[PDB]
Amino acid sequence: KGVVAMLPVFYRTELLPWNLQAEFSEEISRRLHSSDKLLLIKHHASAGVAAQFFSPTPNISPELATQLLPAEFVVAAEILEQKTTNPSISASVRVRVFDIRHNKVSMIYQEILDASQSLASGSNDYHRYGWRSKNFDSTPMGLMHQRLFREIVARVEGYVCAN
Ligand code: NA
Repeated sequence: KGVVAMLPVFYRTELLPWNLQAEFSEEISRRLHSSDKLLLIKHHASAGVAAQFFSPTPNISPELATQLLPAEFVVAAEILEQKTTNPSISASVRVRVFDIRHNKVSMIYQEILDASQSLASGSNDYHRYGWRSKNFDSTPMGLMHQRLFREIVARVEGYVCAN
């Protein structure tokens, strides 16, 4: 199994009763944990150590990655946007994976993944049916999120295991 560290999800910016970054961090973390392809470590990386992996052009010395050891790979997912507009709700995430083996830091995967769902597909009462509630996964946002989280982890698994 590839040994991975997940950074808190990055989101640069509210009518939602929960924090989108917190949902995305937990839901991706739960799926990397459940993956039998990936061993998800617990780390305590500082704000600045995590943040460097989200710089558009990263510059990360080996010294600046040691807080993520003993992971071999660092998963850095950024929410670029979640928006509405057959009006729909959509979200876009930039996924990066870095290889931090061998006292080096290299970005081995970068891709923008996205998902969209018709707002008519279910209820948009995100206070009655918000994240964690039973029926969130039946709302347009929850359906969209579920597919996106599944794709994010499938891609991470593929690129980690390829390497
Ligand atoms: Na796992």
